[PDB]
Amino acid sequence: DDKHVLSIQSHVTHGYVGNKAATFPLQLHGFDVDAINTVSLSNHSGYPVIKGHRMDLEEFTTIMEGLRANDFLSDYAYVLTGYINNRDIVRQVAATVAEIREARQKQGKKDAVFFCDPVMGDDEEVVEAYRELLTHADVATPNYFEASILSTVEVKDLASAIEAANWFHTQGTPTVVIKSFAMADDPTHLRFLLSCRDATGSTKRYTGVVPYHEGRYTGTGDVFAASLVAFAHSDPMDLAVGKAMGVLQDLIKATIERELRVTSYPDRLQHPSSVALVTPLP
Amino acid sequence: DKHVLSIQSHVTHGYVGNKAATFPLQLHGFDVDAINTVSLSNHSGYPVIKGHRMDLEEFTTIMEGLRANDFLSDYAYVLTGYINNRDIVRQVAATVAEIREARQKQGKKDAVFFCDPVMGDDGRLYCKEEVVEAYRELLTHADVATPNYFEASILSTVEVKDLASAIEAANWFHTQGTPTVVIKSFAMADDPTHLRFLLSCRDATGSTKRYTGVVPYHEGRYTGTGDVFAASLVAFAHSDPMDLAVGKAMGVLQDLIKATIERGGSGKATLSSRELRVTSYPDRLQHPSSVALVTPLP
Ligand SMILES: Nc1ncnc2c1ncn2[C@@H]1O[C@H](COP(=O)(O)OP(=O)(O)O)[C@@H](O)[C@H]1O
Ligand SMILES: Nc1ncnc2c1ncn2[C@@H]1O[C@H](COP(=O)(O)OP(=O)(O)O)[C@@H](O)[C@H]1O
Ligand SMILES: [Ca+2]
Ligand SMILES: [Ca+2]
Ligand SMILES: [Ca+2]
Ligand SMILES: [Ca+2]
Ligand SMILES: [Ca+2]
Ligand SMILES: [Ca+2]
Ligand SMILES: [Cl-]
Repeated sequence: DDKHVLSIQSHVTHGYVGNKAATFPLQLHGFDVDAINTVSLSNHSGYPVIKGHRMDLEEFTTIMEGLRANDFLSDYAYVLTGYINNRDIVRQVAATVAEIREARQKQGKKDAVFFCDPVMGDDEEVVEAYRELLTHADVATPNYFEASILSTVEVKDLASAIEAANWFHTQGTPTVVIKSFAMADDPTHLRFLLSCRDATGSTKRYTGVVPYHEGRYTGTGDVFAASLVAFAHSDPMDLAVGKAMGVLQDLIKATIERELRVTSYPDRLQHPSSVALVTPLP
Repeated sequence: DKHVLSIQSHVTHGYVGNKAATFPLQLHGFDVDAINTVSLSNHSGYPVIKGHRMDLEEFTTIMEGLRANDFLSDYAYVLTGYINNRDIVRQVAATVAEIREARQKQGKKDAVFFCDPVMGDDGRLYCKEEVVEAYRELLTHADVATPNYFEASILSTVEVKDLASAIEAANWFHTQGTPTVVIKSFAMADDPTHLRFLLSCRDATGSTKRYTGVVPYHEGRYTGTGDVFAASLVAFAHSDPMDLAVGKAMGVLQDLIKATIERGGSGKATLSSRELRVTSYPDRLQHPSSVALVTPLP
């Protein structure tokens, strides 16, 4: 079964970021999540003290040698990358995706879908390493900050979100979600953009909004991208984005009743009540 | 108080250790704080096994982060599995004692420490022989232990081959200072279609309550079965008496192994095919289609 994801993200012992945010949602949707933990930390960088291990290039290549030797690389219908924060591993991830595409092609499986979440910040070696890696991505899910530093466009509205996304397409990513940005002219909403470049050279663009909740939520992007992989498996990307927005709105609203209790409403991870309208742009 | 500190292996491919334990505990509504003792490509059954192993310094470094952030009083359960590093196995007793003091300081009930002495299977030790003695020393401080028949045999020095020898091995654990022991499976000479298990509970009077039951035997070597079993045991023992928790965990394992077979993971299939289908039936991890009888012995 091609519900098999290689997830190259952070591990934390306490709290829900990276593979701790992504794994439970995807497993609940029936995906096998094969995680490579780029770091193994006590907690996310919110808490006063962070301790633990950071993968180097040699550790990443050693793990790859085990996967390659046991003939697993053809298993990965999906590659999902998040937190890496290491120029040499970001570069090596491109080789890993190319090796997975090759192995799947030779076994006549459907081409892998590489979802690249370019995790860098919010609110240069690594920025440039993501500009190269994104030349081989199928889907990118930048926050507004990552989209701004990668494209060099300040994402502050729909016009500037479109310019940023056009940069991604020219770089070679066909499908972009800028997950949220604030609007001076609409203070109670966050807007998202789904941009799809065809092949024809043409772009289909889709937009919509979610309520802007007061406060700062950790792991939101991480749950979002994992949810997007789950829904986009069987739903067109526009409806996949709507469902994924619906899941985050359920989780944020539940917290309101900073850490997302990702494991607390399994029902809502699979079938949210919030589903965001995702409407084609003319 | 549905928070677990789980000290186990991480594998990228397949279902053993923390990956196998975390999904069921999450479905049962537990927060699983996982310390990954190793980060490997796959379990040891495969021809090639690659990745990183913690040393004592890496383990104490994580513990410092959990301490500094005041997380230790959160842990109502500690569950240890694959460690296979004498120094880290030795350090578990101090970790548990530190969690116990932190809980008392916050007016919380005592933690329950579940020690799965993960050392090997099928007559084969995974790593160095010095790990055996380290587990004898840690088990004195365990509330609950869940050896396979191989682990029960090398720890106690008794070949666990039947009910009589399982009971002798279990008595060794009680003498060592482990009050509650599950020897998860062993052979019945007179019944090759079932596996027998033992639950032994030492009080206090110094009296022992013993229970036994059987599960259907499936022809084939499955791995990760003990890991799902101990995760299920923690989950059900939170709100059931230990004997019923054992029967529910045995029922979880029966559904999970039948699902593995149904999806092609027969005796003769590849190691990859025989990997447990942990994500196939989430409902059956919480609510197994059967519950094994756990019946008192004389
Ligand atoms: N304050 C907020 N109010 C409402 N939804 C939010 C808020 N912050 C995040 N989200 C939701 O979470 C998703 C991902 O969060 P975002 O901040 O875009 O990414 P990241 O967490 O990677 O910085 C958004 O698409 C949106 O659905
Ligand atoms: N081949 C099998 N047939 C039936 N049940 C099995 C089989 N292998 C494992 N089990 C189930 O899995 C549980 C734990 O597996 P066991 O082999 O005893 O532990 P471990 O995985 O630690 O070696 C058993 O108690 C039993 O319920
Ligand atoms: Ca954000
Ligand atoms: Ca993010
Ligand atoms: Ca076994
Ligand atoms: Ca004791
Ligand atoms: Ca075991
Ligand atoms: Ca009960
Ligand atoms: Cl706008």
